[PDB]
Amino acid sequence: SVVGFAVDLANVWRFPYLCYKNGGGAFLIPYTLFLIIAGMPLFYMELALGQYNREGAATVWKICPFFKGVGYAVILIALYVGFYYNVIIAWSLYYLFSSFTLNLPWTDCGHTWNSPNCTDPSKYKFTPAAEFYERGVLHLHESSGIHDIGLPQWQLLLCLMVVVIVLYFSLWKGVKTSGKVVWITATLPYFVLFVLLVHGVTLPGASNGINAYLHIDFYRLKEATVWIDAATQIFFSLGAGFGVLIAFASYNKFDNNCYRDALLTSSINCITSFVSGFAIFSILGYMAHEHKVNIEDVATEGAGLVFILYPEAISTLSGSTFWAVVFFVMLLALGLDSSMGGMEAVITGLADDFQVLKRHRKLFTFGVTFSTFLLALFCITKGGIYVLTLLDTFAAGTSILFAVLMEAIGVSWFYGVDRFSNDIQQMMGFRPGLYWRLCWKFVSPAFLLFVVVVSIINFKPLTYDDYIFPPWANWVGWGIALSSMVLVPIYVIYKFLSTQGSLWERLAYGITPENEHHLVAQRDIRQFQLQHWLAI
Ligand SMILES: *[C@@H]1O[C@H](CO)[C@@H](O)[C@H](O)[C@H]1NC(C)=O
Ligand SMILES: [NH3+]C[C@H](O)c1ccc(O)c(O)c1
Ligand SMILES: [NH3+]C[C@H](O)c1ccc(O)c(O)c1
Ligand SMILES: [Cl-]
Ligand code: NA
Ligand code: NA
Repeated sequence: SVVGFAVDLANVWRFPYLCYKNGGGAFLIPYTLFLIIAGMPLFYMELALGQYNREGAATVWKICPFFKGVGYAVILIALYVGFYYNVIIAWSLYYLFSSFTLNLPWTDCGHTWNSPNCTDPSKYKFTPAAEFYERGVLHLHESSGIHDIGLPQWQLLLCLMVVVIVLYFSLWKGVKTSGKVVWITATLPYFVLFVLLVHGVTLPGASNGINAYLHIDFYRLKEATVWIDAATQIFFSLGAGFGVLIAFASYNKFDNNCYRDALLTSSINCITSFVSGFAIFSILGYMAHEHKVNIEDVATEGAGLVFILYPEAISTLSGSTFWAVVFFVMLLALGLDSSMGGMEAVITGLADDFQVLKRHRKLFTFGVTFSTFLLALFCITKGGIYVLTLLDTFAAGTSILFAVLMEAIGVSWFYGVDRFSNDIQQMMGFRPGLYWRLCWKFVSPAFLLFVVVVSIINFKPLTYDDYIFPPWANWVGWGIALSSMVLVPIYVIYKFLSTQGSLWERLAYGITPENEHHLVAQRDIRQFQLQHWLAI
């Protein structure tokens, strides 16, 4: 039961700047509400589906052939996310390489990458840590926008090559490869978080940050942005909507208890996210005190917030080299575990559909890894931060919400929630209670539909700190988002057009499970009765 205790890289990297962007404490209410309402029930649903059917994301829809486009959509979303997930790991490797010294590079203002405006004690970017991150690592000062991105840096190129080589050699021989990664992933982050929290509570000015964190702006609610952000982050962090959970549960024992796993994972997620936010806001308060600025303008709101905040707190400890090495090793391990999970999801989902790919695992693994490396080459250019921001905004947003809603609607309305409950009782010995059935059938779909409609209606053009993207970038992002959403109606049209018979016959074939198709000739379909749809 050590997989349940494993910490996610999302809770440590993405949650801080999403909480800081939305004012602090106002972000916690929609997050908890969505976790209770739609997060845990659908985690449970995906685990149970994968465990019962022993299939991947694509071939699990043999229970309802019309809904097979959702698996392709989630596989495409996983590929899109993996296209930029590994740049964070490359950054962590670069920082770990830079940490092997007694004079950390982010503490002084006397190096070759420092502008004459760098100050050693809108947005504030003249601090040594921010200057290091933006000029000695990204080299962003040589880029003018998404229209001018330049050539990739060779140091980040070497880091990316190392990352992809490790990823390939950790997957080329199959699943269950003696996953010692989860042992580090379940122990070290707790120690690091405890040490950082205990130290940061005592820093001068941290009280203001804690007060800001524990304050709720009720005007920040009633607007769409915080709800959309919380809903997207819940499913991003829990792993739902990527095909990871179904693929991993397809290897579980038949009588494994998915209820306990769902409960434990949800609790760990909540606790880790809250602690991470507390530590981040303590550091923010200290930084605002020391630089003599407001807390709303002291740091950036992008994907590189932790890479500035955490070295700043590390520099305040005694024995900074040891703590820096430990922290960046932990970050690297978290990233590697997440990337392994995503790659395995893609590979298993695609290999279950085509049986020829099962005899050529090494070649298929090489193809997937090389394609990911070639596509990730775009995000290590001089202006790669803009490409990364675009991908992080448009890869798993409305698309992932729509895919999750389609999965829930399919399972709970066309296959049958009572059939699902009977399937669970067959392998676990007990039947799910009324709360789970109600959440599966009515509560979660309604909230997901509302959030999808609101996200479409209230779209805001993309920005990065003080930089405003051109409109064609927004068009490109919306095209990326739609490329995964269009796959479901396309497959429905193809399945209807590729079946021979009459309208009634094709309609009956599209909704009947593949192993019950002998009932079409007998003309007895449960979906053609009122009791099937009235059943709750
Ligand atoms: C520093 O600030 C001045 C404005 O006072 C600006 O003209 C100059 O370009 C800045 N230098 C850099 C590279 O940060
Ligand atoms: N722009 C930062 C965000 O709006 C924010 C962060 C901390 C605060 O105390 C705040 O009022 C707002
Ligand atoms: N385990 C989910 C995580 O967010 C993740 C990481 C890398 C991926 O390629 C992916 O599809 C999912
Ligand atoms: Cl989170
Ligand atoms: Na992890
Ligand atoms: Na989690």
